[PDB]
Amino acid sequence: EWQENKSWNAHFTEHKSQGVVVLWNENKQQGFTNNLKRANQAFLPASTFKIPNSLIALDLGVVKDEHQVFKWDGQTRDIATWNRDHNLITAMKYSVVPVYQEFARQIGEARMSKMLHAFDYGNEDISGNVDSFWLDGGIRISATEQISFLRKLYHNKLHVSERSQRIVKQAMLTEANGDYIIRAKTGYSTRIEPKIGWWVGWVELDDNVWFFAMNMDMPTSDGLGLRQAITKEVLKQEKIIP
Ligand SMILES: CC(=O)NCCc1cccc(-c2cccc(C(=O)O)c2)c1
Repeated sequence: EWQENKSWNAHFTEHKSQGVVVLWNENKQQGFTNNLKRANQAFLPASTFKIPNSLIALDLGVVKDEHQVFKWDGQTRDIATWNRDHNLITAMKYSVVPVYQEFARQIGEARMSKMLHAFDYGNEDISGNVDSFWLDGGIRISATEQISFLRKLYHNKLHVSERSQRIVKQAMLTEANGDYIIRAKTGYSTRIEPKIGWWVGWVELDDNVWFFAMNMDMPTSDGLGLRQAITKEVLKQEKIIP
């Protein structure tokens, strides 16, 4: 069962923005969104792909564990935090594309393709360059499809080891306090129109979990903070977080 709540559009309108928020209540098995159509429109996953990419790299042994150091290749890039060593935790925290490009190269087209199909991940199409297809290739995923994937991850139901899923869920840790835990991943798609920002993950409460997946128009990097800000305003409105 799905319910459309156009009142959430105000949270996008307030910022001269457009986008979709999709919530899934795990206890009630009920979904909520401001825009049923855009909830089912498929976009490039951009850095939200680091979730499946991490899972595959861990399960194949490309990544030993969350402590393995991936040394900076010495090439100065424009994102300062990319010009340093990383492990899986920090590489996910700072969306370090070059680290995950090497993961994908070592995974390879064939194993990457099989795994995304095993994950039922988006359109499961890796057409393009193996080290950038999630940024400018043929792979696409919708907000509702992000949730279906994330629900499997949360329940350790993806076709990789429990350990791989636990590790990636650790790497997804974004925020935690006495009221909730957020495990999520941001995304920023600029290479193919329309330019969008992603934020997908879930909110762990004492006796329920709310999965979420949002994307929004992102003409400039100046609005990237709106991904979390808008999502949280929706969560506050639905009394999911204080
Ligand atoms: C230098 C600097 O901080 N520029 C402003 C911030 C910026 C510029 C260009 C690309 C990204 C980026 C790249 C991959 C993933 C993500 C994400 O938010 O998931 C974001 C961020």
